[PDB]
Amino acid sequence: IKVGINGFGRIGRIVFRAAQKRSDIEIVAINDLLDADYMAYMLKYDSTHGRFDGTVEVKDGHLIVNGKKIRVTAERGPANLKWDEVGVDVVAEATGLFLTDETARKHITAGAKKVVMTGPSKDNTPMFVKGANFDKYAGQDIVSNASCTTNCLAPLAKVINDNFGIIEGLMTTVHATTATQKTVDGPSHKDWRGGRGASQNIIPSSTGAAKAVGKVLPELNGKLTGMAFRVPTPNVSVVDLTVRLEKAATYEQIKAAVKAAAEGEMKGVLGYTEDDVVSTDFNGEVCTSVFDAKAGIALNDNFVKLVSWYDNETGYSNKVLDLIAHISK
Amino acid sequence: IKVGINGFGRIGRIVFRAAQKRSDIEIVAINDLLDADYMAYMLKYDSTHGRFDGTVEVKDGHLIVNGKKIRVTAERGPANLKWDEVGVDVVAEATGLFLTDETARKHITAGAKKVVMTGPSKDNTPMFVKGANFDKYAGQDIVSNASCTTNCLAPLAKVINDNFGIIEGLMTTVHATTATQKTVDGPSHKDWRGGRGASQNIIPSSTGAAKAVGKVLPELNGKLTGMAFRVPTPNVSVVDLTVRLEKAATYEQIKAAVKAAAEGEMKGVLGYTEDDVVSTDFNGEVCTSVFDAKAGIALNDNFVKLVSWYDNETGYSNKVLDLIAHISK
Amino acid sequence: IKVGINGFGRIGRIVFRAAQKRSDIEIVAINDLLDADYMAYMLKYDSTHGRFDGTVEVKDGHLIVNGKKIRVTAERGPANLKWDEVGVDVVAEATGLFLTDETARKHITAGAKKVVMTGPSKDNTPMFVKGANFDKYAGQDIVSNASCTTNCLAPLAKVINDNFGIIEGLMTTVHATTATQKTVDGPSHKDWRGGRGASQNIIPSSTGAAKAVGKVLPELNGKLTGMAFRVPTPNVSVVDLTVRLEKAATYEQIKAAVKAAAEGEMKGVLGYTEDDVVSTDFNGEVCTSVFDAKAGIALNDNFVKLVSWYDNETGYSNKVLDLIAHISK
Amino acid sequence: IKVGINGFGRIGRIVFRAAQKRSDIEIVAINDLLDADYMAYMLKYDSTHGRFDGTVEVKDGHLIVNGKKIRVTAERGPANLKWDEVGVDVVAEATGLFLTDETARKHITAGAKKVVMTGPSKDNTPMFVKGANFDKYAGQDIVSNASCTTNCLAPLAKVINDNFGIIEGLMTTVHATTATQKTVDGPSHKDWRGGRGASQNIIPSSTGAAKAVGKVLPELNGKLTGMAFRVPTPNVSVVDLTVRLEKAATYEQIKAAVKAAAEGEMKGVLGYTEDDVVSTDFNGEVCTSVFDAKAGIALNDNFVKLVSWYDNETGYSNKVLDLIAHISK
Repeated sequence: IKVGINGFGRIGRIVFRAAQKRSDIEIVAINDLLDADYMAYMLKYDSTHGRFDGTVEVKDGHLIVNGKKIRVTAERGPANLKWDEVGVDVVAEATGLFLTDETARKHITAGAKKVVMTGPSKDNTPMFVKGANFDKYAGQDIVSNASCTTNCLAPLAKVINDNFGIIEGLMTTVHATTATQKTVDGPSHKDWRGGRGASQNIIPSSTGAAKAVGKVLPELNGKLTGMAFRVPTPNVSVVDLTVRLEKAATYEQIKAAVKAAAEGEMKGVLGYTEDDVVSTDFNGEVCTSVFDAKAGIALNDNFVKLVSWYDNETGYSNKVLDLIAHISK
Repeated sequence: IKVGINGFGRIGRIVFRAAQKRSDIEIVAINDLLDADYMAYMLKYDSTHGRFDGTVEVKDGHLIVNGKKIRVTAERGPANLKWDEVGVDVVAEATGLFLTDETARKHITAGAKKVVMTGPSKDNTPMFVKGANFDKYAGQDIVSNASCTTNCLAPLAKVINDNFGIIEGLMTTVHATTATQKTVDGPSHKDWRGGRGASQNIIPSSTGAAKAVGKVLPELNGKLTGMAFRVPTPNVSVVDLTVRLEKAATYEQIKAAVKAAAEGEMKGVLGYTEDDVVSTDFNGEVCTSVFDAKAGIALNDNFVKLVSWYDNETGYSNKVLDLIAHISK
Repeated sequence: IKVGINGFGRIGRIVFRAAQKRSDIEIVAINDLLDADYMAYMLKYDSTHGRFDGTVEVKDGHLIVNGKKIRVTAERGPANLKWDEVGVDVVAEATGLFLTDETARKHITAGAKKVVMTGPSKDNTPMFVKGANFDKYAGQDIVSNASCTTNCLAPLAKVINDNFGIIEGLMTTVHATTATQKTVDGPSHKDWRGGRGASQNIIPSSTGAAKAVGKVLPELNGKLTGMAFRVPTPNVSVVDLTVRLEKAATYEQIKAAVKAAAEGEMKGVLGYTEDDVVSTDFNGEVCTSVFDAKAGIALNDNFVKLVSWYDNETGYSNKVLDLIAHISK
Repeated sequence: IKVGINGFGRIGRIVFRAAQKRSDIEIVAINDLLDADYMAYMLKYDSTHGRFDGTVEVKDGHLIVNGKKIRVTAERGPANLKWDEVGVDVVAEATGLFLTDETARKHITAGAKKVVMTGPSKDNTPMFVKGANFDKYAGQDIVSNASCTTNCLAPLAKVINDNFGIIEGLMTTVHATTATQKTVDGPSHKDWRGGRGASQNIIPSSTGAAKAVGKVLPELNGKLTGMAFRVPTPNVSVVDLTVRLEKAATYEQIKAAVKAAAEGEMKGVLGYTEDDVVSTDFNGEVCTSVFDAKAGIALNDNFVKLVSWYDNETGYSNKVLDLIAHISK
């Protein structure tokens, strides 16, 4: 599978890094508004993920990564990208600018066969989350991989709902700082809290991840909503899910049910630990949802708070590639 | 009212600072294992609360704060403190070492009339929280002011339970870093997570504040439990309370009920805002519980998540003085 | 003196705050690309400087601060500002966009008499630094107040050079995070280091402050150069000046010389301490240069390293107002 | 070579981790005041260095790391350690408690042949720094590896002094937070600045590393002194060396001289880069001194400021093992 990346931001770069360790996917082209030498620097050095484990060199305005040449472009309009030349099958839409059908379809008019959006859709483009509803993919040519937080919540919510039935749930994610935030108090006209200094503050934030679960798991439609707190850590976030269960279930039953999925049909997607973990212990986590057995607490058999960690860059990026491979089957 | 402080830590120092702005309470003596010149330095400069707004000088091994002399001691055993000489009525027990009756009663054998513990009791010493059960004080000579988090949760929980009836509740506090934590990964044998580097990590932590509410509000006994996440901020924390209500209540009804208490019988204890606040906006907050109207969210009329901020040093310290004045009436 | 502010960023906002405490300067108009209600929010709440100590209300698209009305505008081109109507004498150019003569002169064509740039000039507009060369102002109608770091270095360098003669000097400033930096690794095409996550990194950075001293103190022209390290603190920076002296001088002679200037002709500009200060102890410092007596060290009588703190927002902003008042004499 | 570690702190743990990747050194025993299961947890998870790349299991109160058994002890007095049983040749003294001859010689009375202190000596025990004076080791049975900062400064200083002659030098290290510091303002009676909150502050600090260079490089005795600034980063520090050269030398000559040593006789000790690096780019750096070519600046041919990075844990730990192997030749 030959794939091109549009947007070499946080997600595009780690999608690129993760794709190197895969045998079924080849990155052949990248498009961003930055020169290739700068793109090389951003790939070689990363304050969160360490130095690139490979070779990066610039030759004639293009990138040579581990011997393979990657066509570099800097086109602003996605109709122009000429995806035909390097022969790309799927395009990873990681700019955040093109989250509709008409936006991303310009990739298909430019020669790509299918595209995966590295963010939640803004129209009705179908969203797919591994562990949740990958098995419901119906050959659509443009898909969304939802968001970091949905990829953490949905697999956990599916296991809980399938074994015990979620009547209703309220969610809080304690989220690491992201590129949208400011170093000091600065302008953020659509989200006033979000403009305050990120390193000084716990910042409440809205989120649609809890309701978006209703789209990937229609059973839970209208039963979850939530919010977020942004805190001054560079990476790794944690979901705090408070749910009511129709079927009584002790905490040990919940642990066993999650551990079973983590070792079975959801291996590599849902993780499970009983160790004294903290957030940095998941820097690099490929699982999109690691259940923290000892951090959760139950008030009784039908009212429980469940905790699950996610590397909001590494897990999401690896599942973007899983979605790319899945829609290419 | 003449008061002595034992333990010049974070809480003892800000209890001292807040007492300066009061007309009914006079700090006359301090006891800690540190020299008086060092105690002066820790009072003059504070990375969180800024420079002391007053004069501090050391004369003959004692402190002269705003002209008044304060007797400085360095006795390890509380029987020795000779509280008689400077004539102290109430002693603020801020070391954390003496949270029983037999521990703190050595202050009373040393000449003090009553003592207030600046932390949750470990035996059955009664706890009192302003807004919750100050009106139930029955002349006891040794009392506890509970904890920072209880002082935030209990006034909010009382308003919600009195107007709508809490069936059950699960609580998460996103807590600022405290003195118990480590700068880098270091030994913490009773709490392994708590020893991990505080500036790098979201650290899950246990808490008894949600169950302790059942002690100050016996109606809620057995209906709340919770947990905590420690995050790399220096001060100010936030409570996230997910509750089921027996009586249906829209979010606007909850806002109006909390705002009414904040402007009425709980003025100065419970606060209320609809602004786009972040945590630093409450650095120095005297209210022990500031309801964040826009950060909270309701799934339906009986299942809601409520958010309330607290300066875990300033609010708690001011209410320690309120408890000292209350038990002296 | 009636003054208008263009650009309500970090510097414009704290220039506004500091002007409130002055009897000779009245802010009558503000111009920024933000709505007035948002500008009110950014004035009321500040993660570094706390809540505004006054009243802010929005009435008919304008700001009412402490009873006084302030004309709010949102004009992108400075020719349009119509400074005549509210009758402004001096304009504080705090956008950073207009650091030439032709740029800022559009303020004078718009009705203002003089303008002060809140940043170093890019052409040959004269720069003035209090303690350095305010006494050399020659009635020019457009001036620059240099930069935060120059306002710290120049008064210290003048005292050292006047008493002992600086042969040569190398400077390092350990600088707090600023609005130009990123929360996580992100694009910064003109300064690749500057785009790396600010909270995770010590970031080396270029600086022209050491050479710019040669402009405000022509004696030191060509004798100083330097560099910077950006570190994850929100405010307050520190200059580390390594100099060779022609005249031998013990460290105690240097302390006495700096203390003399701090208590004499440079009172309120240059500060002096021998206390165990850290950076937060200067959050709010009005002095642009506080000599740290105990942090400095001498190798011998002619080779010494001198340390001086500055609040890169508060000191600079207060001296912008001092320059405004000085050019209005 | 069989080696035992005393003290499983930051340095002891990373000495252990680095020793795993070596063929000449085998860790056979560890001694600390912590249970073996806790020691396992501290080895498996590290907020700065990630998860251990190997297997850790506890069997009968001992550690099994990568199949090999390691004898765990918890003896407070080093005479008791019975180093004979597991047959250890060299002991790494990483507690910081035993930095004299009489202190550490109890390891030799306990069966060890030689000991290496993972810190600067407090008596006259010889210090050795790779790149500086490893070739001057004279068969002594107890040695010190100096400090993190000396291991960065000395190799750089040797190259500069050997090629150009250092007349005099002043040094500043911008140092990451260490275990000695506090999360919030707390007691530190021997260093008042050092007790202030580490995440909020730039903290000036004393250092003996610049003078200690005179011990490992007797030519530079009395020609260097310095200071430090502690900043809120978890790991990696940087040396800023301002020197006068007797022999004129352009900056490009200095770059070429350092690059030559980094590629020649000091390969693996002294590193060299011209890239736009920041501190996280050296998390895991094995070189004890990486010259930052573009961060340094020269005022003229005889007065220059040189910048060099070091991972204060990883570089130092790897050279502790190099010293252990060197004294075993």
